[PDB]
Amino acid sequence: SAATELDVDGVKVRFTNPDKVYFPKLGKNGTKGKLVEYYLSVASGPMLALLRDRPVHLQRFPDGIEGEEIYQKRVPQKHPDYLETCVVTFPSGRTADALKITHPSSIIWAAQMGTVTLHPWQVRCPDTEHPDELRVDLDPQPGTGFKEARTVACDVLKPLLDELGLVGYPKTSGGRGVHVFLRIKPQWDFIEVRRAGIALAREVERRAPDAVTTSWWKEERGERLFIDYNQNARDRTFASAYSVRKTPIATVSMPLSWDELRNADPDDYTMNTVPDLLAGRDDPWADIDSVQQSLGPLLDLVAADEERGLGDLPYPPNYPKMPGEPPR
DNA sequence: GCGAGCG
DNA sequence: CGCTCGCAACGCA
DNA sequence: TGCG
Ligand SMILES: O=C1C=CN([C@@H]2O[C@H](COP(=O)(O)OP(=O)(O)OP(=O)(O)O)C[C@H]2O)C(O)N1
Ligand SMILES: [Mg+2]
Ligand SMILES: [Mn+2]
Ligand SMILES: [Mn+2]
Repeated sequence: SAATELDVDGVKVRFTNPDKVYFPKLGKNGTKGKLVEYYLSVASGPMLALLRDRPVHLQRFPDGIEGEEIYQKRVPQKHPDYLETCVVTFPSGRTADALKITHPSSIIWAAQMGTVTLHPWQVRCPDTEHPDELRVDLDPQPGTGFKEARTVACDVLKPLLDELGLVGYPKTSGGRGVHVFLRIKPQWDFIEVRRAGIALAREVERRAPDAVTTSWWKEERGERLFIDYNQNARDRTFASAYSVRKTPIATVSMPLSWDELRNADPDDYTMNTVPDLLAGRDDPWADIDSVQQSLGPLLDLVAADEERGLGDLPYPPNYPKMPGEPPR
């Protein structure tokens, strides 16, 4: 049929192909229209607050998740008037205009473009040199899974954050692991925030060394949860809160309370189930913006590691370097 | 999914 | 016109 | 010249 128009909180968004299948395993429950309806359910409320003012990359499947994948950082030169952008700087020093999430219409436009997963930077525009978010990525290695991740998050990481006077917010990744966010004052750069995250990861590890590893080299990790400290680098992003994932059942990265995480199963949260699960339930991340935390406690961990003779760790193998940057 | 470049 | 082609920043095997 |  011809295209239709969605009125998204006052902004008109062109919408096509509602019945195109994106998730074959789900049949009629895996159409592009189902995906747009899910995003309409979350983009005005809890998802928008967590994405607000952030530049994002888009992981697009215009022909569904078994077709071509388009990972897109730059915004197309020609695009609707209602989309806003902001300037990000990549590890090489190149800059680009990235889509900035300012209104539910930009999430719905992304969905119309086939975006399954949104990937926000850890900064807010326009101060895109200073993260306001430290990310902890609990990544089960072969032989481990979500049970290990939720156990380590609840029993090791959360009590450590309590001891440090820090508050963190957990979500399922929608894969096998767990993400934990700390809102921080935007007072430190990517290098400093990443060092803080390395010191946090090393402290989690030394509290549960049989369950946790920070080893960059895979042959040393074993059947343990890896804390991927490099996710705090520049141009390293995360699937956003409330993003659908490229899994056969369209799982969703789901914010939880710490109490819920203890017994959670990530397959419970999909683009088909999440809206009904939010109804009547307090947003567990309602307070994330209420306290702009200092990195101070984690930078103390950094200095203590330096006294142990432990400094920086390798960046990812593909990681660029800026002409003036320090040892990668 | 869509615009730019081609023939 | 219809049709194909980018859409990732990057170091490496 | 691809891999991911
Ligand atoms: O080259 C890349 C490739 C992925 N990136 C981002 O990082 C995450 C990678 O997530 P990952 O930990 O590898 O796996 P998950 O999707 O989080 O599921 P999991 O819990 O099973 O690990 C996805 C993107 O937002 C990135 O920033 N740069
Ligand atoms: Mg917007
Ligand atoms: Mn992960
Ligand atoms: Mn990871």
